[PDB]
Amino acid sequence: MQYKLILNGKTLKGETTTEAVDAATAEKVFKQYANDNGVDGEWTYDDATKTFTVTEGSHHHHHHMDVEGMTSLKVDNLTYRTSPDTLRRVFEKYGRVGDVYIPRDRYTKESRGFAFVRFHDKRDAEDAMDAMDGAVLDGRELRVQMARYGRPPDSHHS
Repeated sequence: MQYKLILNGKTLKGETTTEAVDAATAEKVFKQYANDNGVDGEWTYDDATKTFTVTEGSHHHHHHMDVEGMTSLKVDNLTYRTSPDTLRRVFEKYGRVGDVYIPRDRYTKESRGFAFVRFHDKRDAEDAMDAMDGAVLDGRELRVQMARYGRPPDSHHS
């Protein structure tokens, strides 16, 4: 039986198989592989796919002085060729983004170029706002700053 080991480790994330005569035999070889590489994840075996999953996220609970989340980011100098999916795809790399609001203003087709992106927590936004201030989505480095505005009035309707 060729068992698949799902390396969901902090060190690695890969897949491997061994021709094992038994699940107990397979898990040993997987344990060797995991232990040698340096992943100590929650051993969970799935019979359906015959896979051994070691889930190792490693977050702990010692680090947390955070307060408020759902921070919005402000991207400016934004190109009008930018689609909402575009920023969402980029920003989600820097942090856990929930949704993005790239306004589609047809009143000023060339005046204000801005968009908003809404992240999980400030922790996610910090990496994003700092990084993407100077990020090129196509032919423009976006002006990404932290937009901690309280209550979007949305009164920008011409």
